[PDB]
Amino acid sequence: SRKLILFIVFLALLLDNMLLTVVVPIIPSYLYVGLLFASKATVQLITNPFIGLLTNRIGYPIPIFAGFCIMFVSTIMFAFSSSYAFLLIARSLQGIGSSCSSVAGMGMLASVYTDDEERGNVMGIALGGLAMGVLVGPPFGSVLYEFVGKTAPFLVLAALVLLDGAIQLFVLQPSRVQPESQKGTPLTTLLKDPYILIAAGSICFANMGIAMLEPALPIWMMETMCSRKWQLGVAFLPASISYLIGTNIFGILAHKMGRWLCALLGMIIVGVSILCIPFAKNIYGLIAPNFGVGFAIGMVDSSMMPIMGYLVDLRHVSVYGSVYAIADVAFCMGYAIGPSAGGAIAKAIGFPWLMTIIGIIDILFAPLCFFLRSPP
Ligand SMILES: C[n+]1ccc(-c2ccccc2)cc1
Repeated sequence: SRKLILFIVFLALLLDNMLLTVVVPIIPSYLYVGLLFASKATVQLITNPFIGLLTNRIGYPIPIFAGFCIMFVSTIMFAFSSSYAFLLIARSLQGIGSSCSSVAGMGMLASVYTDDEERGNVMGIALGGLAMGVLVGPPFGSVLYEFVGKTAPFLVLAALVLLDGAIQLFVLQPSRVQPESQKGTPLTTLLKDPYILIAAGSICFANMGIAMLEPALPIWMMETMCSRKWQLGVAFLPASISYLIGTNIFGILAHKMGRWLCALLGMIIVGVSILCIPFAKNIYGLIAPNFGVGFAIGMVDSSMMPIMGYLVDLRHVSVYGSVYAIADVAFCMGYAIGPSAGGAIAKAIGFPWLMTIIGIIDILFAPLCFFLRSPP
């Protein structure tokens, strides 16, 4: 019964992303900044190779259990810490624990579900845990912040974090270090492969699109359309709901459609949607492009996550910690320098021109995905 491992990875991703999306609106309010926001992604980017090597020395369960212990301490510190230095330390600890959870859980899903289609299906659900977490983070945080108090959301998360830990002690039960069998291809060998580079680049550019869109779209809104406070929250809501739907459907569906074709169509759709965003004049005109952006990024992510495991299964040694380190690096590159570069370029040349540049880059990189098809 490997469904318990799937449940634990689903819950770990869900709770990690709930914490990630809950800490966002509260802290500026609690403190009343870019380095604090980017510290999690930077630390995760730095420690991804080390976790990729460590899971090959001691196994997956011990790094996964430590992810809960660091997550529990990070959650407890988040509840009581009121200093910027301690918030930064907690954020970086969350980065280390999220690196452990992401890399080791994706590796254990890939090593437990070795089927090519079941792997896509179960990473569809697991990434759907991430989508559900990003969906219900802000609402849960806001309601429990208004009703009970500032530290109430952190304590409830801490209770389920402990409960995930009890199942983790019951079945993961990592009493002792057990070494893996075979040595993975060095990271340098992995980084010379052009197709792994193309897959990572597609993930990086598609995700950097949304990473620079999400904090810069309201900046355009308050100056052009003068939207009210709730409209900003509801404007990006179709993106999140469509990301949930796209992840859950396309984890199942992209194998039949074709992962290369699904990625290419997602790249074109996100490029055209980003190109059409500057033409919109009101929220009803933004419902369709945001839905398309989220839908297409769901296609791309749910099609390129299993392809990273497929690439090493085809070309290299089948150890997944180190290649999912690269896959997570692709995300962290977009999510680390995203807001800063987006703001800088928007101030320099303009927001519509920035989005046109993103669309052109996406559209021109889309033909590169043609090489990802299987030779037969
Ligand atoms: C890794 N990853 C995190 C978040 C998203 C996301 C998707 C839609 C809306 C907001 C965030 C996508 C991928």
